[PDB]
Order: sequence, then C-alpha cells, then structure tokens
Amino acid sequence: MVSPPPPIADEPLTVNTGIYLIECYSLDDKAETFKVNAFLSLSWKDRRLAFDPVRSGVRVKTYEPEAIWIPEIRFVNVENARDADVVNISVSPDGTVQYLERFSARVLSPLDFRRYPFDSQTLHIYLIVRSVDTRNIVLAVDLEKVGKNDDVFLTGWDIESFTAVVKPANFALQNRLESKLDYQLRISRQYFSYIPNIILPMLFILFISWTAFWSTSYEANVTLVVSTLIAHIAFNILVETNLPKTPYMTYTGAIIFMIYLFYFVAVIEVTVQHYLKVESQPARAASITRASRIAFPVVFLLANIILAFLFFG
Amino acid sequence: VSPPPPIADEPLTVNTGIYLIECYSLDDKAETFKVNAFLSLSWKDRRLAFDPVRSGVRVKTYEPEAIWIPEIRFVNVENARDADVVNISVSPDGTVQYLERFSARVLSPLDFRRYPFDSQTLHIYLIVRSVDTRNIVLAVDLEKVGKNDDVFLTGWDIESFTAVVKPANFALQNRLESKLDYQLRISRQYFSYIPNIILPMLFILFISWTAFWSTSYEANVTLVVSTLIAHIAFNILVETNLPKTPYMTYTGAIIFMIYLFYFVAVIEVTVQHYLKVESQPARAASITRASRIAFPVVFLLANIILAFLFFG
Amino acid sequence: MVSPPPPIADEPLTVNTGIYLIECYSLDDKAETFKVNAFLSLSWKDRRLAFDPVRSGVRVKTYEPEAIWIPEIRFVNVENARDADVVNISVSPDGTVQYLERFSARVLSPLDFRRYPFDSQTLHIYLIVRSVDTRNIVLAVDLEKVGKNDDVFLTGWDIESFTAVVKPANFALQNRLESKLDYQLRISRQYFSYIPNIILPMLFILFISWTAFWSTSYEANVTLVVSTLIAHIAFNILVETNLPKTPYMTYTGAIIFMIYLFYFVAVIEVTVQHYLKVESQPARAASITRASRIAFPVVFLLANIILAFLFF
Amino acid sequence: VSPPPPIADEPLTVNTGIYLIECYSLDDKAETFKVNAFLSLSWKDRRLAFDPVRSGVRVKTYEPEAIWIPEIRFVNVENARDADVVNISVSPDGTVQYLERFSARVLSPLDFRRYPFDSQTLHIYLIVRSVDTRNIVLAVDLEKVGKNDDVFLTGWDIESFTAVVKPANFALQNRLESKLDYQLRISRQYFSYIPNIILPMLFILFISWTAFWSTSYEANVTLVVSTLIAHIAFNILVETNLPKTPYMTYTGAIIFMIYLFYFVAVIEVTVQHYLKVESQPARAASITRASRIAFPVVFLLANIILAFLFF
Amino acid sequence: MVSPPPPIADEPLTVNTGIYLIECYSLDDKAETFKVNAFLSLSWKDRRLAFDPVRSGVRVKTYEPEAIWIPEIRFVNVENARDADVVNISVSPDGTVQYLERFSARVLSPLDFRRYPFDSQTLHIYLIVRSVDTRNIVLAVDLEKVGKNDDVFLTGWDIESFTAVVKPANFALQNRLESKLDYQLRISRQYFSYIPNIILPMLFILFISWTAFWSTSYEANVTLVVSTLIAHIAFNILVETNLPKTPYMTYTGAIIFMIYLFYFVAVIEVTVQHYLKVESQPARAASITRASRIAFPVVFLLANIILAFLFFG
Ligand SMILES: CCCCCCCCCCCCCCO[C@@H]1O[C@H](CO)[C@@H](O[C@H]2O[C@H](CO)[C@@H](O)[C@H](O)[C@H]2O)[C@H](O)[C@H]1O
Ligand SMILES: O=C([O-])C(=O)[O-]
Ligand SMILES: O=C([O-])C(=O)[O-]
Ligand SMILES: O=C([O-])C(=O)[O-]
Ligand SMILES: O=C([O-])C(=O)[O-]
Ligand SMILES: O=C([O-])C(=O)[O-]
Ligand SMILES: O=C([O-])C(=O)[O-]
Ligand SMILES: O=C([O-])C(=O)[O-]
Ligand SMILES: O=C([O-])C(=O)[O-]
Ligand SMILES: O=C([O-])C(=O)[O-]
Ligand SMILES: O=C([O-])C(=O)[O-]
Ligand SMILES: O=C([O-])C(=O)[O-]
Ligand SMILES: O=C([O-])C(=O)[O-]
Ligand SMILES: O=C([O-])C(=O)[O-]
Ligand SMILES: O=C([O-])C(=O)[O-]
Repeated sequence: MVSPPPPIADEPLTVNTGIYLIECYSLDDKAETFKVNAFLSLSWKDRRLAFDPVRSGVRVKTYEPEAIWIPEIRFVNVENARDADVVNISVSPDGTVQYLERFSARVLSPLDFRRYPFDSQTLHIYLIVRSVDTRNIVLAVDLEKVGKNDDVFLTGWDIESFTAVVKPANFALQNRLESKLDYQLRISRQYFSYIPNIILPMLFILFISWTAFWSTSYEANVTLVVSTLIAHIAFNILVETNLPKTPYMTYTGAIIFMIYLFYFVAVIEVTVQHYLKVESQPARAASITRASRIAFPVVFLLANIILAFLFFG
Repeated sequence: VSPPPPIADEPLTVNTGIYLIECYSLDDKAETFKVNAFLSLSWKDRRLAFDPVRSGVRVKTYEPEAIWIPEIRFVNVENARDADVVNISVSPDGTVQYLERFSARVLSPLDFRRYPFDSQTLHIYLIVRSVDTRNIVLAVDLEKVGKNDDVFLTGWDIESFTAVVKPANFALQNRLESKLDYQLRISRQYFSYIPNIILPMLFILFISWTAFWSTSYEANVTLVVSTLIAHIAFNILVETNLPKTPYMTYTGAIIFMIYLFYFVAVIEVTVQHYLKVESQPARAASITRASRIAFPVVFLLANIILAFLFFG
Repeated sequence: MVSPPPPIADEPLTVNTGIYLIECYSLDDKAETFKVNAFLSLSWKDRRLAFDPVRSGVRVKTYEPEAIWIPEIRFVNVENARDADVVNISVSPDGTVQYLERFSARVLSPLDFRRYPFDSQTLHIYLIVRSVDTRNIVLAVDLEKVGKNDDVFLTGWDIESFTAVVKPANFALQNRLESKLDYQLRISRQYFSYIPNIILPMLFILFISWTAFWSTSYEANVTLVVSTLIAHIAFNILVETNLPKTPYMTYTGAIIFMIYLFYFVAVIEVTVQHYLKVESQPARAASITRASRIAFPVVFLLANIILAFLFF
Repeated sequence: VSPPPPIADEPLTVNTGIYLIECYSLDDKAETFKVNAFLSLSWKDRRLAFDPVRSGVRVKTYEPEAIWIPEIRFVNVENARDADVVNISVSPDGTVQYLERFSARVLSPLDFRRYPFDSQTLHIYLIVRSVDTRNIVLAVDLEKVGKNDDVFLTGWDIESFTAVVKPANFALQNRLESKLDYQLRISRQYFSYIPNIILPMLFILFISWTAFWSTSYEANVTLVVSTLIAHIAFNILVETNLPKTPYMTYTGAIIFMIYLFYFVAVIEVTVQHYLKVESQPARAASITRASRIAFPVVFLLANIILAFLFF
Repeated sequence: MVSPPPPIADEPLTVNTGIYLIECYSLDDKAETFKVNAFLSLSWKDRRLAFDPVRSGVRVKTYEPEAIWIPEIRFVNVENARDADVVNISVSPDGTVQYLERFSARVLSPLDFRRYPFDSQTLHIYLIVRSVDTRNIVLAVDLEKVGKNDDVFLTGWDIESFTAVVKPANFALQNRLESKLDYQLRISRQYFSYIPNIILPMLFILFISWTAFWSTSYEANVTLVVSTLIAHIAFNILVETNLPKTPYMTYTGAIIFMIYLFYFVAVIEVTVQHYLKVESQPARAASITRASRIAFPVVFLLANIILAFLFFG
C-alpha cells in the first residue's frame, strides 16, 4: 500500500484539498511574510484500500500514515517545510480516503506599498503536488473543507475573505507534471493609528515652521525652521525603518519627500527676506513674506490633491 | 490505539486541568505570552479495567504508545506545544490519569485603551475533535486546575487563573469539537510609567509654558520648539513599545492632546511678537497675561474630561 | 524496569543530586533569565540491579538509559525542558547507581534592581521530583558533586558562590509528593562601566547647565539649560531601555528623576531672574542668581546623600 | 549501503542540479541569504540494474534507506540544510534519479564599494568526499538547473542563476573532494535610497550654504551646526545597516567628504565674523562672496572625482 | 558496543583528534561568541573490530555510528551541544578507526577590549573526554588533520593562524579523569572602518567647538559648544551600545571620556570670558581666550600621547 493507487482506466488521480484557518498572525511588512495556523484536508481514491462493510462490520476503517500511501503535498512559498500533526485518517469502503492535519507555516507572500498606509493586500498560499512515474496527480478544491475560524485576527489588519482559486495551474518542471493551487487571503490595513502617530504630528511641525512668515527675526526664523526640519527627519526615519525598500514610490514616501521641498524653499525665503532687509529694501522683503503666508499653504493643499490623485485615482 | 467503546448511548468525557508552573514573556507588540504548565487528562477506558484484589497492585502504569490517548490541542498557540509525559496511571475500573509538562506560546489579543492602566484577560483554549466511532467532550476537573505561588508575570500582577467549566461544543466539517476556555487575569503595573514617561512629559510641557512670562521671541521660539522635540522623543518611545490599534489608547490621547498645547503656545508666541512688532503691546502683553491662566486651566480641564471618557 | 525499586522497609527513595557548573552566560536583565551549562549528577539505590563483584568479576556494570528505570528529575524554573546528554551510567555491586548528564537550560530567576547598578543578586536553580504510586521520592545533595569550574565567568558580573540548600522543601500537589531542591548562584554586578558611560557624563550635563547662574543672558541661558535637558532625556532613555519595568523605584532611577527637578527649578530661576531684570529690580534678580550659585550645588549633595542613605 | 563498484578504473559521476523555488532574506550585515530549492542528484549504480522487458516496470521506486546515496553537502551554509526527499526512482540500466526539496541559509560575502550601486554574485557550493573504495566526482546536469519565475529577492533584481560546470577537484585529508559552484547574480535596487537618503542629505547641505548669504554669526552658527547634526543622523543611519568593511564604500566616501564641507563652512563662518569683529569687512564679505561660488563648485568637482574613482 | 576497548597493558586509550575549519562566522562582541563550521577527525584503535582483508573481502570496513563504540568527545565552551552529522566511519584490519564528522557549533570565548578597536584576540575551542571506570581516555593531536580552508573569513576581522596546543591538560574532576585539548584561533580586528565612521567625525565636532575661542559672542558660543556636546553623546552612545560592559577601561572609552572633559573646561572658559567681559575686565578675558586657542589643542595632543602610551602596551 506504499505506492500510489493504480488507475483502472486512463485517468489522473484527483486530490481534494481544503484549508480552514485557525490562526493568522505575525504579518511582517519588512520581510513580507505572515504566519498561519490551519487545518489541511486531503481526499483521494485508492481502491486497494477498499473493503466490505458487512464482512468487516465497521462503518469506516482507520489507518496510520505509515500504513497507507499518502500523496506528497507541499506549499510553494514557505520559508521551510510546514510543521504538521496528523489529526485523523479514514477510509470509506470504496477506497476513498479522508485525511486531516493541523499545520503551522510561515508564508512568504510579497506586498504592495504604493498606497501605504491605505493599502489592501491579497496574501497567497500555494499548494503544489508532483506527479510520479506510475501516474499523474492533479489537485482540486472541496469547498466545504475551505474556510476560516471566527477568532481569526491579523493584528493591525482587517480580514475580508479567504477563498481558493478552483482551477489548478498545471505545468511541467523537470519531466514531471505539477499541479498548483492558490488560496488567497484578502486583507486591508488599519490606517487609523497612522493619523495621530505620524501624519498629524508631521503636519503640526510643518505649520509651526510657517509662523516664520510672520517674523522678521532671522535668528528666530532660522532656529524655528531648522528645528522643525530635524523633527521631520525623525519621522522620516521612523517611517522608513518600518518598511522594506521598494523599487517604487510609496504614497507616504511621496508626501514625506514633498514636505522636504517646502522646508528647503522656506529656508530660501527666510534667507532672501533677511538679505533684502539687510540691503535696505524691506519693501520687497515684506512683500514676498506677505505672499508666502498665502502661497505656501495653497501649493501644499494643491500638491497633496495632485499626489492623492496620482496614487488613488 | 482505537478509542473506548460506549457500553451505553453516551459520549466520552475527558477531564482536563491546567496548573501553571512558569508564566512569562508577555509581549505587548506581538500580543503573546509564554507559559509552562502541567496538563492533566482523565477518561474511562473500560478495555483496560482489572481486578484490585486479584492483581494486587493498586494502580497500573502504561507508556503512551501502549494505550489510546485522546488528541487534545490548544487553539491559540504559535505552534503545537512542546510536552513531556510525566506519568500515566490506570485504576481498576478503567479510569486513566494522564499528566504531561508542556511549554507553549499563547496568542491572546489585548485591550490597550486604558494603557498603561489596563487589565487583561488571557485565554488558553483546549480543544478535542470527535472521531467516527465516538464523540469526545471536554470537562473541567477543578483540583487539577491552579497555579504555583512563585508564578510571576514581569511588569504584571496576576489576579486569577480559573477555567470556564462548560465547554462550547460545535460543528466543524461534519465532526464535533469540544472547546474549553482557561482564563488568566492580570493587571498592568503602572508605577514605572509615572517617573519614566508621564512626569517628564509634563515638565517639558510646563517648561514650555514659561514662555508666557517672556517677551523675547528668539528665546521663546527656542524654548517652545526644543520642548516640542523632546515631546516627540517621548511620543516615539511610547508608540514603538505598543502594537498599532484600530482604536485610541488613553496615553495616546494625552500625548496627542499635548501636541495641541504646543501648537497653540506657538501661535501665542508668534501673535505676541506680531502685535509687539506692530506697536500694540496693549493687546500683546494682555494675551500673554491671559494665557498664563488659560493654558494650565484648559489643560487640567481637558485631562479631567479625557480621564472621564476613558475610565468612567 | 519501567517500574521503581520496591522498598524492603517503610522508607522513601532518596536520590542524590549535584550540579557542577561548566558554562554560565547570557544574563538578561529585561527578561530576568540566564543560561547555564552544567553536569547533573544523580545517584540512588535500586536493589534489583545488584550483583556479586567476585562472581561477576567486574567492579562496576554499565547500562544504557533505556535498560533501567531512572527517576524523572525536572527543573522548576526553565523556559523549556533542559537539553541534556547522558555522559555515563554505572551500577556498583550493591545496587548503587551513578548517573551523569551534561545539560544546558535557560533558567528564569527574578532580580532585585533597587540598588542598580550597585546591586547583588542570588540566582535559583530548582530541582524537583514527583513521587509515584508504588513509592515516594525525596531529593538530597551530595556536596562533592556540587561545584563550579574555575573558568566559569558571567559577563559583566562577578561570581561570589555556587552552593546548594541541603534540606529539600517537600510539599503536596495533586495527591502526590514533590521534593524540591534549591541551588543558589551568588553574584555582584560589575558597576565600573556605568561610571564613565552614564553617571559622570550625566553630572557634567548637569553642571554645565549651572553656569547659567553666572550668566545674565536669557537667550543663551534658555539655550544652555534646555539643551542640557535634552541630553538628560537621552541618558534617561538609554538607561530605561536596558531595564525591566519594576513596580518599585531603583537607585539610578531615583537619581535620574531627582535630577529632572533641578532642571525644572533651574528654569524657574532662569525665568524669574529675567522677569525681575526686565522689571528693573536687578537687586533682587542678581541676588537670587547669586544665591542659586550656592544653593543648587548644596541642595544637590544634600539630596544625593539623603538618597544614597535610603537606598543603602 | 556501500558505494557502487568500478567496472573499469573510473570515478563515480554524480549529476547535480539546483532549481530555485524561493530566494529571500538577503542580509547585508551578516552577509547571508536564505534559499529554498530542489536538489537533483543522478548517478549509476549497476547493482540496482534490472531488465526492462523481463521486470516489466519502466521504473522502480525506493525509500532512502534501501539504497546507497552519496553524501552531498553545501560548503557555505550556517548549518546543514533542512531537506525532504521528494522522490527516488531507478531506471533499468541502474541510473538513479534523486530529488529533494531543501531550505538552507547560505553565507556568501558581498562587495560594498559601489553601494548602493553594487551588483553581487552569490555562491552556493556543492561538495562530495571520496570514499576508500571509490572516487566521487560532481558534474552539472543543466536541465535540472534553474529558478522559478516567481522567485524574488526583496530590494534586489536577480540577473541569472547559472552553474560553473567544471568542478574544482582537490585533496583534503587523504581523500578527494569534488566541489561545484552555483552562482546567483543580482543587482541592488537603488531607487529608494534616492528619496530616503541621498536627497535629504543634499538639502541639509545646501541649507547650510545659505549661511554664506548671511552676516549673522548667531544665526549662522545655529544654522551650520544644526544641519551638521542631521548629517550625523544620516551617517549613523547608513552605517548601522552595513557591515564593517576593511575598504571604503562609495556612500562612505560621499558621507565622509561632506563632513569636510561642514568643517570648512564652519571655518569660513568663524573667519567672516573675526574679520567683521576686527573691522576689515572688505575681506570678510569678499571671502563670504567667494564661498557662495567655491563651495558648490569644489563640491561638484569632488563628487565627479569620487564617482570617477568608484566607477 | 556500550563498553570501551580493553587495554593490552596498563595504558590509556589515546583518541587522536583534529579540527579543520570550514566556516568561521558571527563574531558577536557584546555576547563574546562566534559560530564555526568544521570537520572533526577522531582516530583510535579498537581491536575488537579487527578483520582479515582477504577473508572479509573489504580493504576497509565501513560502520554506522550505533554499530561500534565511539568515545564521547565534547566541547567545553559551546552554548549547546554541537550539531554534528557524521561524514564517514572506516576501520582498517588492525582495529584502527577513522572518524569524520562535520559540526557547527557556537563557541563562547571571552575577549580583551582594552585596545579596541586596535585589539587582537585568541579564540579558544576546547575539546574534552571523560574517562570511564574500565579504562582511561586521553586526547592527542594529529596535525595533518588540523587546519582551515583558504576561504575561511571572519567578517570585520583578519585571521592570523589556526593551531592546536598539543599537550592535553589532564586533570581530575569528580573521581573520573578529564583530558582537555585547546584549539586556538588568532584574529586581529580590522580597524579601518572605525576611522571615517567614528574617530574622524568625533574629532571634527571637537575642533568645531574650539572655534568658540575665536568668538566673543556668548549666545553663539554656548549654542556652538553645547550642540557639539550633544553630537559627542550620540557618538559615545553609538560606540557603547556596540560593546559589552567591561570591568576595565577601553582605549576608545578613555578617549571618549577624556573628550568629555575638554567640553567641560571649554564651557568654563566660555562662561568666564563672558563673566569678565560683563564686568568690564576685557584685559583678562580676551587674554585667556587667546591662550585657550593654544593650550586646548596642545593639552589634547599631549593627553592623547599619554593615553596611547598607557594603552600600548
Ligand atoms: C540627546 C542626543 C544625544 C544622543 C543621541 C542618540 C544617539 C544614539 C545613536 C545609536 C542608535 C543605535 C545605532 C546602532 O545600531 C546597531 O545595530 C547593529 C545591528 O544591525 C549592531 O551591529 C554591531 O553589533 C554586532 C554584534 O554585537 C557586531 O559584531 C558588529 O560589528 C556591529 O556593527 C549594533 O549592535 C547596534 O549598536
Ligand atoms: O513542503 C512544504 O513546502 C510544506 O508544505 O510546508
Ligand atoms: O490516524 C489517526 O486517525 C490518528 O492520528 O488518530
Ligand atoms: O535677526 C535679524 O538680523 C533680523 O531681524 O533679520
Ligand atoms: O496526546 C496528547 O498530548 C494530545 O492530546 O495532543
Ligand atoms: O496542537 C496544538 O496546537 C497544541 O495544543 O499544542
Ligand atoms: O501547531 C501545530 O499544529 C503544529 O505546528 O504541529
Ligand atoms: O526679540 C524679539 O522680540 C524680536 O526678535 O524682535
Ligand atoms: O529522566 C530524567 O532525568 C529527565 O527528567 O530528563
Ligand atoms: O523539564 C525540565 O524542567 C528539565 O528537565 O529541565
Ligand atoms: O557678580 C555677581 O555676584 C552678580 O552678578 O550678582
Ligand atoms: O547521503 C545523502 O543522502 C545526502 O546527500 O545528504
Ligand atoms: O551540510 C550541508 O552542507 C548541507 O546543508 O547540505
Ligand atoms: O552682499 C553682497 O552681494 C556682497 O557682499 O558682495
Ligand atoms: O552675546 C551675548 O549674548 C552677550 O555677550 O551678552
């Protein structure tokens, strides 16, 4: 019973799979991984294990994994092989097997940071099986064996759905045939905390720098504008250490970067206004400084609209 | 290796209890803790029954592979528990005493709203899945449930460890599951936050307020801006030690409120120097005179209002 | 066999234990744990294994662990079950067993930080054994099997002693009998590095702030006193991240918090002197500023003395 | 459980290939990466040979304990690989096809000179040690060598995965070792460094240069020293994410060079106020007038020279 | 066999050892540990296994580890027991065993930080075997089995030599006998990076603080001197979090501490110069400040030499 069940015809062996999530947890943005704890259910027909109900008298016979051949099912993206404990194995009279295990794996599914922290992610778990010489194996989904618990909580995220792509992608690698199945976790980030923790404070320190437009004092203007620039770096650093380095540009990264210009420009202005006022044309100096108090906030709200437009529209 | 047959119409009851030996590594960001305990399991398998007077031994000892043992799992654990079986014992009627020593890492979500004044109820869930030949049902044996007196969770006070006796039995995938809820109850020891965070965070606020006794703009800007920065160091320090909640923490509210008092104190500092640059010190020093009262009052006012919303 | 030696007497089985430290390392203050590598020696009498020296011809017989019953000795405070390798097992003719393993476990021993970093700590390793139904087990110490190597070094600490408490504390849990033994490592922290790294620089930034008392310039005084405040926050945080959050107050914790007052008050003085001097009574202004230059250092040394007294 | 004999005097050739499934966790300070791949091994043991027509099965399936398998190790890995044997199959003539799926953590040093413009070659080394009864020799079967199309190394671009075909055979402790070299070729993705490090690092420098259009010492010192501090924050931030090299990184040169400009800009600032305090503003504002030019020019000059030496 | 080979004399069993380094890596200064991957070679003669080459037909007999008795060789300083996989076992007709394993251990060897980062270290790997009652076991070194690969690289360090001290120190612990062997890895730290990353930037901030000696402006001098103090704290902290806490005084620790004094005195001077200048005695004030411009750098170069002298060596 070690080998695989023989086909009484010309046809491939269909394994029926399902995943029911018990724990979902440890989503790690920098590593782009998350940890999962679930039931795996497997079902297939090995007729060699078939038996007579009345002769045997038991409605169903129970086997150990070493007793019967079980197909080799792998996750494609996992750091290592999953840690699994076999819950139960059952054979129905005709040779239909019902396998149930409980596994803990660490899944590696890449993420999209463009709209961070407003982004939504689709996490992927890929099931795979390699066909043998004596026969070909093909995966399939049994939908009542697919679901998630109601206690499932991914900290800092909202779980929309866990569903499977029912048609497996069959393909050829190194002369054997592989059947790949895709289970998808769909989650949206909880953005609330980012607002009081990062976004608002980052605005306040910016607005504060603008009070330098109501001052003709260079010492106090420089001190003001430079000190708030520094604080904006602390936030820049804080944000960037908590994210992976993307080949592309994050929304927050844009905003954070745009704000770098407004500080640079405001230094020029502060510098210009003091250059005129030292050269005795405060006529222009206070005229520019008068325009600043308006243009600066307008071009901000302007830019932010354009940015938010490019990203979310 | 097959489960005990009913001589009746009835399900199998496994009697569980948990006794805490070590409790430790409560991690706020991860929302996990580590635990070391005895697991006690007890059930009747009549197939193992024997005569007390004939056999002469009060109790018989088996190894785990010898006899059928029910599969009991924790629902919320990072992985399967690491356990060493302490003892197995059979008494004449077929009653088994199973005792193991396990260490697991439990994932129990936390409530951060009152931080760091909060209290938490940690949950350990035991579960068992029913078989085809029979249904298994968990139940609590209370003298097998407790905790050691050396049990200490650092930075926490342990109120109680108790079990909810009625298992919640339900249906998952055509089988039956019996789930039990063991509860650890703890309150956060908040003392250290006072000298470490809450107090220093006030001083810098108060220091920021002496700018109301100054008419000097360079020295007021320096004053108010420097205390702002240190308040960021504290804002950052606090939030890195906490997970990101969909909701608003008490300390988080306070820290955020305090951001406003810095913003307005900046407005005043700027206003006062604008009037006084334009030669109307009449209003300028009048405002600056009024702030010295309003700020501490509007502070104490809000703090009272906040503390009400959170703790009342 | 898989059963414990029968007493021919009314007597308990006494197991003779000792620990000899090979490696000691990774003392972690925040977690309150240390890692240890040692020999465990176990010795007890099982008569079933007894034999005649001259008939059998070997002074001593050697067994593999699966052959004979060995008592289950556990550590009470450890993150997980110890990782151990059996070095040797030997039976002497009368039925005396000599068991030796080499283990590495991670022990969880709580610490007292009140005198930090001038404190001394006693770490506890607890050995335990649970009695079975056919017989009771009791621990005892063989003092020649207890020691530590001379290369044993605990980084950043000085090791005073490794000794065992000889009378086991026996007690009852779940109808069985538990025998608990206590091994004590005694260490004193090496405080030297804290002096150039933390304590001294922290005084300097304080003293530096005090030169504002020889200055009448507010613009430069605020900058001075506020800038040194910030550095004191850096040192406050640097210290606090390396310690667990205690329900009580540390020596270093007191000093650092005490110093926060001197910064707050110095701001008041600095502010007062400038409010007076703007109101044209430099008589008062420069009088206070002259008096602070004395009071501040004296009330410091006063406090430090008072603090050091309470703490020691 | 003994190695196949030699029907002539000849070494045993094991045919190896690695096919990347997951590549991930590239760590610059440790100089490691983690890998998930198939290992394919193939060799001929005639003791296992059988007749295609008489025996009737195209192929026979074994468990690992039945037959002798050569011991193949990786030279650079933190520990032994975690491996699961996928399949073992024997063809009539005695040729074995061995397949496992392993996860290892590889230790390959990196070259940081052009950081973050650098490209790296990661090395996986396979090795086998000869026995007393026979010599074993590695060889590459190229259709068993590849990578999945979903394979992604975060923050890097993967150019190629290829193998060096001639094993370097040599003598260690009286036996013979056949070592094979698999090369992962990757280029760093530098884009993020631009808004996150390089640009802000320039702004704070340029801002410090506005002190040349100001005659105020109080506000100039405040300016120039405060912008210096931010450059330390960036100097520290950069160097903590890199291992300590005996040589000089590009970014390291740039960051170090910029330390000079702050020192000189301080000297200029001090001089200008020393002249202006000693009352020859003729020179003071002349120097300060030249600074507004020299500084940006000697910078752009040096930066070109730096990029030249490095590229 | 669970028992050791019998003496044909009154003499001990000599196990012949060697270590050949494959990988050396993860030197951790704070923990004082490093990781190693090497071959272990063991050779000893157990005559119970002797055989006739022609009768048995094998030139050499190959055994599995459970088949034959192997001595228990342990490492003294390792966090846990080594993780070892056995490469080969071979018996020659006379009963001479050749054992070869490949192990990866994490060795704990304490360090000397006094000359940091100019320091050189000797790392120690200690092998040990405990003697039994029926016989005494004794370690010895076979030098052709001892070496290291030419690819062995310890990051941030230069490896001088890998050699073994051949005479084992045999001694008595708990009524049995221990034979201990000492393998010595000799390394010197690569100090280059420390220069542009710490030492130079740390000198610049000090020198910048000295320009306050060419200024009579107190507001601008206090800002200058105090702000550079802060930067030096960052460098002190950065350096110290990267080192273990020594009971003794490090070279870098000395310099960093000494420099705290030059910052303290420069504040005194800066305070004095403005106290005199406030009291209308510029005669002395600018006189001191004229001397500081000399004394400060000289008392520095003077001190640095005395320090560098005391440390080396
Ligand atoms: C008021 C303001 C004054 C002070 C401002 C605050 C300054 C604080 C700046 C320092 C923040 C921390 C930066 C250093 O991060 C480092 O992160 C590295 C990990 O990525 C670690 O690397 C180092 O440690 C290894 C093991 O000990 C060594 O072998 C490496 O050589 C070493 O580089 C170091 O242990 C660790 O120190
Ligand atoms: O083999 C795997 O990848 C798994 O399922 O963990
Ligand atoms: O095989 C089974 O059903 C089991 O593990 O109980
Ligand atoms: O401070 C100044 O010189 C000013 O008012 O521009
Ligand atoms: O056998 C066990 O310990 C179980 O119930 O999982
Ligand atoms: O199987 C589990 O998850 C457990 O209970 O340890
Ligand atoms: O938690 C589990 O079920 C496991 O990993 O075996
Ligand atoms: O000090 C002030 O108020 C100023 O800057 O004009
Ligand atoms: O049997 C023992 O000594 C144990 O508990 O590992
Ligand atoms: O389980 C334990 O405590 C042990 O044996 O270390
Ligand atoms: O010099 C003094 O004593 C003063 O200012 O009062
Ligand atoms: O010998 C083996 O099975 C191997 O390649 O590790
Ligand atoms: O031991 C090894 O090198 C491996 O992981 O294959
Ligand atoms: O102000 C200027 O343009 C100058 O100094 O030449
Ligand atoms: O420059 C100053 O601030 C002074 O001398 O008063």
